[PDB]
Amino acid sequence: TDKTLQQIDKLICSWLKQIDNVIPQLIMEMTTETKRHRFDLVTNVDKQIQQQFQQFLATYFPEHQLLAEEKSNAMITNEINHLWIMDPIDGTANLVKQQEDYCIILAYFYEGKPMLSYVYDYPHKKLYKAIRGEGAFCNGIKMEEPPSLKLEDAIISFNAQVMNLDTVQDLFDASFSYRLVGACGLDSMRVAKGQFGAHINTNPKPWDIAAQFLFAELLNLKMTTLDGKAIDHLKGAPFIISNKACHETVLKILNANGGYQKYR
Amino acid sequence: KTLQQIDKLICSWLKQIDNVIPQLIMEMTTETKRHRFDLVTNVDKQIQQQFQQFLATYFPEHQLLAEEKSNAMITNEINHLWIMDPIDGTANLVKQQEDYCIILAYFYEGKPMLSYVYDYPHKKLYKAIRGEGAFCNGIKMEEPPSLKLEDAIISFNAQVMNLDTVQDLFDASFSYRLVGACGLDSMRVAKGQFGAHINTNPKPWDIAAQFLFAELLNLKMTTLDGKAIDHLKGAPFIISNKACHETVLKILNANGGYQKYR
Ligand SMILES: [Mg+2]
Ligand SMILES: [Mg+2]
Ligand SMILES: [Mg+2]
Ligand SMILES: [Mg+2]
Repeated sequence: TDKTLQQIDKLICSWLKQIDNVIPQLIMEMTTETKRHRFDLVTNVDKQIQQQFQQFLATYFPEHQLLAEEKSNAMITNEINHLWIMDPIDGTANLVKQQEDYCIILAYFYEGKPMLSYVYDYPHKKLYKAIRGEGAFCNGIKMEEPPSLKLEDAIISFNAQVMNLDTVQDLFDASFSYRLVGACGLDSMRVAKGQFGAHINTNPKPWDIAAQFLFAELLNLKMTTLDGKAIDHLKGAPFIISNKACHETVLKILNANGGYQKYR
Repeated sequence: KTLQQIDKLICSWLKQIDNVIPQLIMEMTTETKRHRFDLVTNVDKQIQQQFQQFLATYFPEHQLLAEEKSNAMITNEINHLWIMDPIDGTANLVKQQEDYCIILAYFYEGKPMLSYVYDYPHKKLYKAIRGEGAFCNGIKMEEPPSLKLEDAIISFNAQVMNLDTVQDLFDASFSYRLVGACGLDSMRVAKGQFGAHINTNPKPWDIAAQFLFAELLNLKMTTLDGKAIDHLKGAPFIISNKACHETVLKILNANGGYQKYR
């Protein structure tokens, strides 16, 4: 019967907050599998959260389609009216090794435009949300655009194991310091908060970055491919989320000297 | 008995500190010490002076070795010694207002007796009490499960080591993270979240609490040559799960070592 964004937001926040009741059990009985190789992990926590959201969607928004990490998405196209992108646990490695520093990522796109976004830092019970027209919130405290941050004054975050070492060194020298949380959504939220200058992921999936688009728009962040272009939310791309004042400097470092790949 | 009596007093000082810290941050002021990356705030200075007055008041004979103070004096052989990092992770305080802590450790005749790592932004107090155990907000911490390096996340500062040995560490461990406060990176080792934390040039206050936690939870805490660390002075150091300590040290010292060669 046609809902407002706030009615949809109310349903989602409510389903997210009631996953607090479900997760301690999943964790107590955690089981791990591998996908691409031995370190590419998936657990019963990832699988249950995803399938519960599937079931939520069947039951509230049955027209709506789901693009999500732990299933095939062959059926998802260019011309989808109502689309949810989900990472049921972003930072699975941190879930398994630490039970901390992981989140649930959700993002709703209406005829391809980001309308609702969610990053649930469950270990710390901090629900980041973005709502087109209302703004961005952490547990309902409203977020505002961070202070300008030049790279020399700012902490940066990226996976240093996946890049050419010279370019890792150049990023070290040009920033104030380096930090890594190890969940794309959480390291992104440190940028949104203004705690990090920038977060780079040179090969994310759609679900690792899906919520961040609307955060970047509402809080005046740069979120681009490492070529400085728009990212297709339906497909990967190498990406940066950054404060406005250090975006260009970071991209120029990444692309210098033949670029950031190990073989250049 | 006496450790619990002193412990109750530290715990309630640290409790009152929650009420002080918002005020200090309200009027936060920042300066640099050694260079542009070496920060000190009034949060650091005031937390320190207040512990100092606490000690003046209750334990006049006890000495204090603390970051924001000259520590000429101090010797050699002192009976009651406190080592204090008033804010460990000042860079995180200033840049992030998160992932910083207070480190306090009490040595009786040179032997660790009480130790505190207060993660003030999460209001989590890790404490250790000789004869009683280690605790997080009152719940007992247990020895963590064995972690071989290849199964362990490790934490260290990659910017102060040559990049060959950084790569060797990356290739040998499960993965790499950094919290960026010695106290908190160390607690993750104590909790079994990390296999090991390295700091290649810590001050005495950056690692002072950690001795007792390592002792009581069966961690290894040594110099990077595997020797005992003198708590009165820094040394390059590692705190480690007992099952990945040798492997880390071996990598760190292999191939002519971890220092920068350019
Ligand atoms: Mg995964
Ligand atoms: Mg995931
Ligand atoms: Mg300092
Ligand atoms: Mg300090």
